[PDB]
Amino acid sequence: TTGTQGYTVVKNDWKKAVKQLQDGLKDNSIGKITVSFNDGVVGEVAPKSANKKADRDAAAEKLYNLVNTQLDKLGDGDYVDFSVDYNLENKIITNQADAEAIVTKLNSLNEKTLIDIATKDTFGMVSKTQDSEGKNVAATKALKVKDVATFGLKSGGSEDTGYVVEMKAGAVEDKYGKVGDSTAGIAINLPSTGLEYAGKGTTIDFNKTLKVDVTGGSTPSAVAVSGFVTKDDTDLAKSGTINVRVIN
Repeated sequence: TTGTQGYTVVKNDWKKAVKQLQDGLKDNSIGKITVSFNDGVVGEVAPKSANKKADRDAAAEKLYNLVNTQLDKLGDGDYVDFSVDYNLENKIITNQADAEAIVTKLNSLNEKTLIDIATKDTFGMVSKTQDSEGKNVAATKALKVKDVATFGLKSGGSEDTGYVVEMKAGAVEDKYGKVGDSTAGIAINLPSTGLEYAGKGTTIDFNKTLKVDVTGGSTPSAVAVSGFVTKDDTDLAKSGTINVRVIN
């Protein structure tokens, strides 16, 4: 069947499996777990309201007690099935600290140079106001990360709802060109998408994030700086249902 993900783990390793089905509830990736004994359904676990930390925690602890004992002495040739309905798009960052750390990692890129001050031979940042002769002038500063964007938590984040890391485009007057050139430099396209990071089973790819892209090679036509670019955490499909069977 299209989209069946199977996992099967040993009795001696259940403590950790349940743990991580718990964290999946607590961080909001798991919407529902149907649990079965050999294999007649015993019950379903789910937060009564999913936008609430208390409920997610209650649901996790509910999952423990439900299977705690049955697995603790899982008979020979027996099993407990977890039909895990999940959607990684709902996964959230639960503690502010973990969000703040991402912000600070971003701020640790602030002084990084994206594009050099222009020369007469080499494209770079030129001022936006041409000299008296109508020729571009070098800029006062290089284009640095901190000129392109500012970093922080989106307002109104909570343990309930999750914390979001946000970048706000800066404003750049300076342009992209060669010093001494008659033609005005071109404007830097700043990040206008990828402005937020909320987890969602991804992580920020810092090789592709806040990256400059110049197009046109010998004859530049556009310059852009990317916002957040992320990569997936696992090989898991983004949403669906995995069966996790526990046997001995």
